[PDB]
Amino acid sequence: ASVVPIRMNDLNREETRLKTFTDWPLDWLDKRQLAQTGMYFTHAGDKVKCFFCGVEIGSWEQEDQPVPEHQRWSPNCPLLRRRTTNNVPINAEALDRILPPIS
Ligand SMILES: [Zn+2]
Repeated sequence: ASVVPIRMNDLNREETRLKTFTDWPLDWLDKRQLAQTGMYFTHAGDKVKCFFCGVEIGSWEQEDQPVPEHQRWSPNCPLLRRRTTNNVPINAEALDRILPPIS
């Protein structure tokens, strides 16, 4: 993935993030786990935007993955970085699993 340089929506909620994803073009890139890893769909092309670090990201290659992309381009992301956020995750255990360790 390349990066795009620099109701009411509670886009801190994963459910709602997930809402944004109903006109989402890329059927092989799993919007669910995109929307769980911080991102909401801007609607423009294939470009998503992270609520927590403001990273933007489009041009998804057919073997890319959501977290590693998210990490590559903005690795100091509060959410990825397992800082305190206001994220409200559908399934807290699901989030934990799919976030970079720190073993
Ligand atoms: Zn982020």
